[PDB]
Amino acid sequence: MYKHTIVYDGEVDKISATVVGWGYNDGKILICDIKDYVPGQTQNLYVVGGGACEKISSITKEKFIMIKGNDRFDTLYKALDFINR
Amino acid sequence: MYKHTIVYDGEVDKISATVVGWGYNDGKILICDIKDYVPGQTQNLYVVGGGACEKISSITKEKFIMIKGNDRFDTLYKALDFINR
Repeated sequence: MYKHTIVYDGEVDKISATVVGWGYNDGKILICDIKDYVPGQTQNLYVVGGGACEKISSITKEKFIMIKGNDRFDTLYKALDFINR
Repeated sequence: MYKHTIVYDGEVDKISATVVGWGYNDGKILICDIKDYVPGQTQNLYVVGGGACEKISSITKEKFIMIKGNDRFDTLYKALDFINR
């Protein structure tokens, strides 16, 4: 169903998650809160921000890439770095 | 009356406008689409993105600061720079 799914927890980390999705235009992408994440329907899973990174392993067995800093700003810079922007 | 109002045009410049809002916790803040902007109820006006920056002068006669780059990423970095992050 999706090529890239980017998960976050909360309206702050949503920003960073959204910017990670700005790095991809090669397929269908889903940006969604961890509380709405449905496992098993994505090729790639990216988890953004500390909150989502602590909860994700209890929600899915899929492999994933973590994008996380110490605060909302650091996370945002790491997101930008991850997509080479 | 709002201490800070941040205006944007569209869901992409919304993201940078949200980031500018992360820089302010000293007062009441409105983040809103340029279509919904109501002049005369803010101490500080900040206009995010090329879209809003072209429409705003025909909507209000208030002074404002422009936060805009050539693409969405440039706009986002300028948002971060505007709040010293």
